[PDB]
Amino acid sequence: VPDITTRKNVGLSHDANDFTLPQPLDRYSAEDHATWATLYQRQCKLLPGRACDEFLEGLERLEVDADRVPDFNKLNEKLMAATGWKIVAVPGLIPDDVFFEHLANRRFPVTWWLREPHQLDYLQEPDVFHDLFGHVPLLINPVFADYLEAYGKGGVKAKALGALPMLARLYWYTVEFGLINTPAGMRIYGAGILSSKSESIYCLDSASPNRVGFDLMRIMNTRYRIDTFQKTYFVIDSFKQLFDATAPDFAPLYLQLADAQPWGAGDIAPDDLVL
Ligand SMILES: [Fe+3]
Repeated sequence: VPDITTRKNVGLSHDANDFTLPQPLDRYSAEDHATWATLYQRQCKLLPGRACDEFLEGLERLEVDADRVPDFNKLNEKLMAATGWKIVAVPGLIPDDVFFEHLANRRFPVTWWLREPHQLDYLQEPDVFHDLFGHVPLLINPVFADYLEAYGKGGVKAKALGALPMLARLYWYTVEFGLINTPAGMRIYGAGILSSKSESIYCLDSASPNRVGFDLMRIMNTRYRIDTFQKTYFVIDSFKQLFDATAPDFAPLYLQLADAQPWGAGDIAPDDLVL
């Protein structure tokens, strides 16, 4: 049983070093554009009062197509002038070192293909709607864009054994599933939540999960689960705080956490500050 990444990339090559390729525009059907249109309108009706304001405005400022899979090159004209970043198409999942290298150079990899109609909510493997709709708009906030860039640079430098899981955890709990407390109430900045119907509602509506204040060392030592609703969400007060977190060189931090047993995705640590 071949995964969608394989079926979608048949007859398509990718750079051996950075896994990029020109966006294969001819490969989007009429149905894919309708699938995109459906995803897009469904999220936009859920996000008011949910997504943080920066996300909403980035969507507006970049003019992410509402009715068809965006043309990466066109979007880049705006994204580059506004933030200094560009998106590059990748075939699907790429190696971490290649991913860190892109972020370090203000390139955001985006899986080019779209989920098939039979699918629809945060399926196995991220796709263009998740990657583009969920990740790209926030780059409109210069501090969050600076955070991503610093995160990639730290990744390029990481050597210590155990560092990769720690950085995967940090990325997951901020970039993919992060929440942000605002004067108007708790909001969302995580891509894995913003491109998902179910997660968008759950992360702000459920009594079950823990909602914990951002804490760097705690996060890097916290497991996460892939196919279920998150059991813990980490909350930042501002993007600056997120950026400031990348200020220290992480080298000694990996060594400190290296032998620690990690927290379960559902645990509450002694030093947590919980909602
Ligand atoms: Fe993602």
